[PDB]
Amino acid sequence: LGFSFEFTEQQKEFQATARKFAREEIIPVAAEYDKTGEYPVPLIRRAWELGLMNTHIPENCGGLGLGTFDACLISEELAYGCTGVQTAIEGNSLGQMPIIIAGNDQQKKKYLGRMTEEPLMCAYCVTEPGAGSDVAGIKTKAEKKGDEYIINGQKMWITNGGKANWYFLLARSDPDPKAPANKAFTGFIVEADTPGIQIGRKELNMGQRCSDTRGIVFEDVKVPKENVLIGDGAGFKVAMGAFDKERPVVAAGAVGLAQRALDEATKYALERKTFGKLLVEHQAISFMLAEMAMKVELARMSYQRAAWEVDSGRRNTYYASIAKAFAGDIANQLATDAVQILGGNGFNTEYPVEKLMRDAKIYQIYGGTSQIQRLIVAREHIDKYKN
Amino acid sequence: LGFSFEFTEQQKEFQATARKFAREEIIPVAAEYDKTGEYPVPLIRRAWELGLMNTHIPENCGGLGLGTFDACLISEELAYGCTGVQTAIEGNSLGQMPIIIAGNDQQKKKYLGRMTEEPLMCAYCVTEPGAGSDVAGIKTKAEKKGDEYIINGQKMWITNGGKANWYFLLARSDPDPKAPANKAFTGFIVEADTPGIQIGRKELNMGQRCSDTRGIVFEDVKVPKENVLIGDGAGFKVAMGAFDKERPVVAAGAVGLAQRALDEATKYALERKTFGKLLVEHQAISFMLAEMAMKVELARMSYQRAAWEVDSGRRNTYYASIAKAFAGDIANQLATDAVQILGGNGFNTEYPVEKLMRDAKIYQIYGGTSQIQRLIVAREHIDKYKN
Amino acid sequence: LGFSFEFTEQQKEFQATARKFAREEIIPVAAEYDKTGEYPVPLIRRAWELGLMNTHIPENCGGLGLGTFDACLISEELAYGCTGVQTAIEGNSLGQMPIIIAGNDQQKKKYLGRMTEEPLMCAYCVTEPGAGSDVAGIKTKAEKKGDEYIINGQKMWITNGGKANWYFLLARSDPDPKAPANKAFTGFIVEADTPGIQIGRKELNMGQRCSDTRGIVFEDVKVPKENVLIGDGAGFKVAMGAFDKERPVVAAGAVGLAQRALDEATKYALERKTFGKLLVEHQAISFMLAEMAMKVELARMSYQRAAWEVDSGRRNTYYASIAKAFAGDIANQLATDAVQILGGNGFNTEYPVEKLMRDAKIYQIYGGTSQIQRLIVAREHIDKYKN
Amino acid sequence: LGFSFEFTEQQKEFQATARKFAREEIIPVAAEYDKTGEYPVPLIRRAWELGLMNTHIPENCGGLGLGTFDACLISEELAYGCTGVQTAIEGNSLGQMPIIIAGNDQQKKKYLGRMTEEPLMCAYCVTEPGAGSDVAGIKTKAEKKGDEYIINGQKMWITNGGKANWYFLLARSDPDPKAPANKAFTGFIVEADTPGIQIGRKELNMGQRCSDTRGIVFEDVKVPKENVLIGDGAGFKVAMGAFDKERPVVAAGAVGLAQRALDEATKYALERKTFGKLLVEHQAISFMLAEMAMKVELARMSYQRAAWEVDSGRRNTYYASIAKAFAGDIANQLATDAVQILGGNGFNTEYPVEKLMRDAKIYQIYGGTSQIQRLIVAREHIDKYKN
Ligand SMILES: CCCCCCCC(=O)SCCNC(=O)CCNC(=O)[C@H](O)C(C)(C)COP(=O)(O)OP(=O)(O)OC[C@H]1O[C@@H](n2cnc3c(N)ncnc32)[C@H](O)[C@@H]1OP(=O)(O)O
Ligand SMILES: CCCCCCCC(=O)SCCNC(=O)CCNC(=O)[C@H](O)C(C)(C)COP(=O)(O)OP(=O)(O)OC[C@H]1O[C@@H](n2cnc3c(N)ncnc32)[C@H](O)[C@@H]1OP(=O)(O)O
Ligand SMILES: CCCCCCCC(=O)SCCNC(=O)CCNC(=O)[C@H](O)C(C)(C)COP(=O)(O)OP(=O)(O)OC[C@H]1O[C@@H](n2cnc3c(N)ncnc32)[C@H](O)[C@@H]1OP(=O)(O)O
Ligand SMILES: CCCCCCCC(=O)SCCNC(=O)CCNC(=O)[C@H](O)C(C)(C)COP(=O)(O)OP(=O)(O)OC[C@H]1O[C@@H](n2cnc3c(N)ncnc32)[C@H](O)[C@@H]1OP(=O)(O)O
Ligand SMILES: Cc1cc2nc3c(=O)[nH]c(=O)nc-3n(C[C@H](O)[C@H](O)[C@H](O)COP(=O)(O)OP(=O)(O)OC[C@H]3O[C@@H](n4cnc5c(N)ncnc54)[C@H](O)[C@@H]3O)c2cc1C
Ligand SMILES: Cc1cc2nc3c(=O)[nH]c(=O)nc-3n(C[C@H](O)[C@H](O)[C@H](O)COP(=O)(O)OP(=O)(O)OC[C@H]3O[C@@H](n4cnc5c(N)ncnc54)[C@H](O)[C@@H]3O)c2cc1C
Ligand SMILES: Cc1cc2nc3c(=O)[nH]c(=O)nc-3n(C[C@H](O)[C@H](O)[C@H](O)COP(=O)(O)OP(=O)(O)OC[C@H]3O[C@@H](n4cnc5c(N)ncnc54)[C@H](O)[C@@H]3O)c2cc1C
Ligand SMILES: Cc1cc2nc3c(=O)[nH]c(=O)nc-3n(C[C@H](O)[C@H](O)[C@H](O)COP(=O)(O)OP(=O)(O)OC[C@H]3O[C@@H](n4cnc5c(N)ncnc54)[C@H](O)[C@@H]3O)c2cc1C
Repeated sequence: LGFSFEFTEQQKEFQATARKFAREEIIPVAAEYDKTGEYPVPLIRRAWELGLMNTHIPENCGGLGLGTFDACLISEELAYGCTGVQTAIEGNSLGQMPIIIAGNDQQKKKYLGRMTEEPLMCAYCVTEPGAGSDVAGIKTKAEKKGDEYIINGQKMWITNGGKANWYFLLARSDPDPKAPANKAFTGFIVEADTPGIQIGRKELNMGQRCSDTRGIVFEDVKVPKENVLIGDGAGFKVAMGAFDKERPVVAAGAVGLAQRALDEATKYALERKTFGKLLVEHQAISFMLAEMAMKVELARMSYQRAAWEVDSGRRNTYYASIAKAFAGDIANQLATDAVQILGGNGFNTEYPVEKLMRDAKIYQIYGGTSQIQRLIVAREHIDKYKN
Repeated sequence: LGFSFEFTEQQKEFQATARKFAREEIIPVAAEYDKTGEYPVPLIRRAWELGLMNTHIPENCGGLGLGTFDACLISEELAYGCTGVQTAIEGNSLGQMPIIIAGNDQQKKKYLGRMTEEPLMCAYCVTEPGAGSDVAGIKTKAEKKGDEYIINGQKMWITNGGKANWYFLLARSDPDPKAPANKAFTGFIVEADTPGIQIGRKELNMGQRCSDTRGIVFEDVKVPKENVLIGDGAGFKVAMGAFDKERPVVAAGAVGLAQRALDEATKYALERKTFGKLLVEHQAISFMLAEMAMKVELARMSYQRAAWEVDSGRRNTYYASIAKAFAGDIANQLATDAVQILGGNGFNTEYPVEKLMRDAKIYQIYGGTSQIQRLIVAREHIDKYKN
Repeated sequence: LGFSFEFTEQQKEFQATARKFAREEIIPVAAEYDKTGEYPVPLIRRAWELGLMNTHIPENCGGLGLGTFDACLISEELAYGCTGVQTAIEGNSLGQMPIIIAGNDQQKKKYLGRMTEEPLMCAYCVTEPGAGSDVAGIKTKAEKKGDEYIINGQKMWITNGGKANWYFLLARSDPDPKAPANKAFTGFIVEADTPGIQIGRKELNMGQRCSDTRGIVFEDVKVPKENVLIGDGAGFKVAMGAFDKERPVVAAGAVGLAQRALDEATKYALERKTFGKLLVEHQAISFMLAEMAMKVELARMSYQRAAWEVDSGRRNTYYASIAKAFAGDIANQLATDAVQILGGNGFNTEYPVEKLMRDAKIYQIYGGTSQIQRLIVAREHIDKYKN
Repeated sequence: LGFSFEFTEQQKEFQATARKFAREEIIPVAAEYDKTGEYPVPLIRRAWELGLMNTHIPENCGGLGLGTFDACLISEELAYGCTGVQTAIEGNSLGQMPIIIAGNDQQKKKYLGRMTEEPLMCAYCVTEPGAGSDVAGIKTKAEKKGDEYIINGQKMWITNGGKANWYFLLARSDPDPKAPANKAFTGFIVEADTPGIQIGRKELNMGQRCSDTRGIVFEDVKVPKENVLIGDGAGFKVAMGAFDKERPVVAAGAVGLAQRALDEATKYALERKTFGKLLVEHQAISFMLAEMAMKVELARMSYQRAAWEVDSGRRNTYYASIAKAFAGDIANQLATDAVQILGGNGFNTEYPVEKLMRDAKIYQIYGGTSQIQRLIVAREHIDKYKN
């Protein structure tokens, strides 16, 4: 009772670990990995050791059993170093989410347990080239055959896609088009090393070059019915819950990038003199940093509220979509203003800012696009007044 | 311990009392009071007996001894009903702030305890015809003369100016112009019943038309030495403090005016159907309302932080400024969007929304413009990076 | 044959005329008319003799035969003085347009001509209680008694509809709701004197109070057969044609208000001083003015474009709505920005700005709200790629 | 004359040619040049022979002798295909603009003519490591050696510094710090290979990758007094005049990128289906497209006017800075939204929109950043007031 914006000593220490790891271990090689686009294997092994990686995996699976407010708290620190790296680590949590909320005891121990005693990666396969935002459209067929299922399809833009040990899979189990979204799909947990899973090439994208984003083909994949999460048909709902829980940490990724641009821009404004006055002395510039500070702040508090809402055990769809919407948006506003203050240098590859601009954009695309976030928020807002 | 976004039981009770009051007692009559420009004496008196008024006066002074966080939540409600009345009531606490934060026990029993016994009002006198944002530019002087300070000068735009029992007055006490702000000004406690004071006529502003705004000339007003707050020079430092601890409460009322606009708009949106579809079914409007909720949802969190901060004995300046800047601005975007989705009806005096737009305006002018707020945030921010 | 951003010697003349009247005879009284709300009859009587008022009526019908471009530059200057009066004098051109563009020679001389004889008013009756934007949602009836129509209905937000000799009416003729817009509506030139025409009371609005606005219940108003403009059920286009034709003027009307806002605020900026600096010194303010300039410039060039399109015979719809949208939008931004720069004064009635803020609000709703503008621009734009 | 937006047959001609060349030779390779960064010699040469490259060289000297308008008309076309190409093709005009204004006929014959007979290039050197926007801040020392001038210092970000036949240069001739900008600098022409010029490495930037951007060093270069443009003292005013004529052209190209982003997103919105309907059916995607068209049509007019003003003999400064600022601004807004409509796809390199976003950022930095562009508008604006 009574509002409180105070972290608990443990949370404070996690923050200390992540922050140091980002500043002294990530930022130097962030640009190296940006250019080469090479997978951050060294970094993820470290992140794993420092215990900043499968932070949700329950304690009884050898995990830290940390909450969501904690994940966001960390992700914002890792993001300040490099979103391309943070996304990679975050992939595991997004993929582990379905098994964490909805898996049974035997499933939790078999798949979350491995991730704890071995730095393995996993991916969350839902998006199809045919449709990403409208989840209820996916065509990946899952034909029930005996005591197993035959998956059939193709996925697109999957994080850690070609580096996962196993995947979360959402497929259409009910062959009837008329079937309602709430009982038409099924969520499975399919091991990567399965005959029939053709993994596609790495896509070259504009902003998180070191992440493993790939398309993936499932032609006649067999999946044991034991590897069916809740039941046949409760896939959609399981997927929904996963997003609801994970969107705050994604917002936290935005504020991370936002912070970095706020820091970069300021340090420079404080060093560069232009019409004899320092850059920071020109009201225009000072006002920019003011608003850049105003935005990153509000974004910090939005994800916090969202995570706290979930951990308090309240459906957070409303506050999560608000958080993602705003943070991903402003993360893109701050990034550009940074390269703007840095002038001609900001457009150049040697300065950090340019990369921050390229990275920013996906925060308005993956994890639900900004338009979908609005759509959800209006869906939640009106339902309060409706009747 | 950790983060919390939960009000206490006492806060919930207060919030309720406040809400039911604005909802049922203010909202109705506010329409008439706005048109007649008549002071809302009745609504004020009921507020005073309900205890929604001098919620800062110390418990050992007949007061409640509530914090800035408490005043805030109450104010968002009163405002929701009507900002003209809220501002009329909030002015009281602003005037009493310098005494609360810097008056000795005797000045407190006297001027504070007095407001416990009868629904008296008071005002904060600082702004002048040619000096508002630039505090250290006031010219109203107060030269010592034995055991009195004889004060000459006029003040402008003083809220509750013509309906107050006593005043907080900030005047220059150092002749030498070069004398620094942190020792040149002195805050005196003037009784309205004092001879020398010339009270101007009620100014007609477009906004919170039932609130009492007017100018006050001070010809040869003597002030018994004992009414100085800390002493000569303490003025700037004491006014500055009040401003800080009090800004979050005004931003509260901006979010209040915002929440109202949002409500009215969503209710009307679920009413008017245009191309066979209700307004809530047209995506332009849908995204509009979602965005609308967002700006409110965030502004509320900004003042809450600013309030929590100061209550915890922390320097709130930075946040008090961020809150006020963001709250005031968004209220203006929500006012006009509310008028916008009510279309033609919104422009008509029979509909509440047009009033909301006229009112929202002062929120970027008084209590520190959006402009000076940007300046403060910038100053507060850059200092973090100066070495 | 090559671009030309220059007026004809002929046009420059009108500009200077309407400029004088606005900034000489209109401006001073506009202030009082707003506080009192009474119809600016004198000013209309003055504009009429001075020319500038029924500048569309064909030469052969008594009028100057001028055209929308001229109409724009003339009204832009007028609106500078008071949109209230502008909307009053424009109510005529709106009402005349459909009688012009689609009226048989007989009705042309019959109706438009008397306007040449005396300063008479006319209204444009489209909107009604349940619908405005949804034009095809008109429920106003009109039955044919062979050689005489019988109109039953009720219009609502009619400008100049309380001082009109006659009104253009658009009524649903085919009870069958499957009736395609293009064919389901008929346009009548009805006279106020006709029985059954029961005029509503004046509406109090937030802004152009000076202008007369009201509803009209058409009890059993019968209208002689020869009053149909084109032909029973071709009325839907005439209104749209009048629109397109006339939207540049309301835009220009907006631009006039935007200019008044910019003229007013800049003057203040070069007089007011805050930290021992004229307001203009502060880079934040100068950048603000530079943007208010940019907006007026583009809206000016945007309406000058639409006005030209239709004057070159080319259909303007696309460029017109682009203009109405943009101009309207920036009008408000400029009004609220001008207020801001005047500080307390801005929010005060002894000052011009406040009025301008309350006036600019209608420019986003009436004569095609900002939304439907974006709606038709997307329509026109898309079809250029559509097949 | 009289307002006209209709083209000349010849410009309609240039337009068609630039349209064919651009969309039929540039766009199908532009990407490959973005991946390799190879200076597009095949493109430059073909542009040289199509007669859409050194358009401003007068007839007598060999060139087409075209004005600023036709320049923009051709530049805005090429930009649609690729800004990187366009920029190199444009660097030439920038490098020779001063001479055209400012050069005695002897200089013209020898320096613009040497161009008109072979596909040669030329650079415009002004930006330095420590000065870019503050042009009066350049510290390169040009000393008067009795019969010639010696050059000492270094320039930076010189568009096409490694590929220029000759360079225009702006150096500080008056050592006396007190020396006002109006008489401090002088402009020279320098054959690329005068001894002492150490051209640096090609800079790697985020967006006009193929455009040959570098920094040069002028350790001890001899330059004959007959290569001085006007004469000792006149430099700043010459560099300015060049900028003033070129800025509309920089504005035009930004619009080109915008139109390329608009056409690209409009085509995908008409082929991507999401909730059982193509993106165009969603009001959010439809309204986005309208707002993108609006910024384009306007941005187009802003330069079309600014180019006219200058071609009409009257200073275009105020209009150039407006066109440039608004153009560079909306060019960036469209690029991003262009990405947004494509969703995940847009963020991938197999698509155009992504490269468009990387190219747009520079349009708010080179040729006069967005904020200095504002400064100028405010300068000229308040000027026509305070007199
Ligand atoms: C963190 C790691 C680093 C980052 C890794 C990369 C992350 C990624 O990109 S993954 C992103 C993948 N794709 C997306 O996120 C796109 C987002 N898509 C959506 O949000 C949905 O498609 C959305 C909201 C449009 C819904 O589709 P739609 O079919 O219209 O919804 P609806 O009919 O309401 O849903 C179906 C049923 O589930 C329920 N449901 C929907 N949303 C929710 C919710 N939030 N909570 C609970 N139940 C829900 C519905 O209420 C309904 O149940 P019923 O009607 O029986 O009560
Ligand atoms: C709706 C609620 C009911 C009431 C409705 C009506 C409310 C109102 O409208 S009354 C408000 C009228 N006026 C304002 O709000 C004033 C806005 N102006 C300001 O905040 C200030 O003038 C400001 C900070 C922007 C500019 O300060 P400036 O004039 O440069 O003085 P500055 O140089 O900061 O003075 C510095 C000194 O004061 C003190 N000081 C300065 N800022 C602060 C601060 N934020 N916190 C504490 N002390 C401070 C220190 O001693 C400091 O340093 P030093 O000792 O070195 O002098
Ligand atoms: C300052 C003082 C002066 C101002 C005073 C105030 C004056 C006003 O307020 S003016 C009235 C304001 N109201 C409006 O502007 C209402 C706007 N709404 C509309 O225009 C319509 O509802 C609209 C066009 C958006 C959508 O119309 P909808 O009902 O969907 O019909 P739509 O499909 O567009 O058109 C149907 C047919 O009519 C034709 N039509 C409609 N609009 C047009 C047009 N602009 N040009 C040509 N033909 C048109 C269509 O081509 C189609 O023709 P066909 O049948 O041959 O194919
Ligand atoms: C086309 C190919 C693609 C693009 C390739 C890349 C192109 C580039 O980036 S080139 C580099 C671009 N750099 C710029 O745009 C920066 C421009 N800004 C400036 O130079 C300054 O900041 C400026 C002019 C705005 C203001 O300050 P400052 O530098 O002190 O000069 P200022 O005081 O305004 O004026 C000095 C003198 O010049 C005169 N002057 C100013 N503007 C002009 C003008 N537009 N025309 C002529 N004379 C002028 C002034 O009147 C004054 O003269 P006087 O002796 O009568 O006082
Ligand atoms: C690098 C990268 C990594 C990703 N990683 C993952 C991952 O780990 N797992 C995963 O499952 N997915 C992942 N994705 C895919 C991502 O989830 C989708 O991009 C996103 O949900 C959008 O779907 P889409 O790409 O199909 O866009 P589209 O669905 O084509 O949408 C296109 C545009 O239309 C708008 N829009 C769509 N529907 C509507 C509507 N009805 N109303 C209004 N506007 C609408 C969208 O907002 C957008 O502006 C990733 C994508 C990228 C690029
Ligand atoms: C691809 C490319 C090509 C170029 N080609 C050329 C070329 O051919 N020739 C040439 O001469 N130059 C060229 N330049 C350089 C260009 O002119 C500069 O980078 C640009 O003017 C920004 O200058 P800067 O980097 O020195 O900005 P800085 O002066 O370092 O500081 C700039 C930042 O602070 C802002 N700022 C500065 N002063 C103020 C103020 N008083 N008020 C408000 N905001 C202010 C700027 O707007 C921006 O936000 C090019 C640059 C690039 C990247
Ligand atoms: C209805 C109402 C009620 C009020 N109630 C009270 C009350 O109870 N007590 C009291 O003492 N006062 C009160 N005031 C006055 C109010 O506090 C001031 O109006 C406010 O502080 C702004 O000051 P100003 O009007 O002098 O604007 P100015 O200081 O004149 O400034 C004018 C413009 O310049 C901008 N500006 C100034 N300096 C800068 C800069 N450095 N950079 C950028 N922009 C700048 C300002 O924001 C504004 O836009 C009230 C005013 C009103 C209208
Ligand atoms: C002073 C005044 C004078 C006027 N004079 C005239 C006159 O002479 N003649 C005349 O015919 N009318 C006149 N009007 C009315 C004016 O034309 C209407 O207000 C306008 O058409 C908007 O219609 P509405 O108010 O009925 O809004 P509605 O049709 O109720 O629309 C309400 C809200 O929803 C939005 N909306 C509606 N449909 C959609 C959609 N499909 N997609 C997205 N958003 C949508 C609208 O933008 C608005 O925000 C006047 C109004 C005023 C206040």
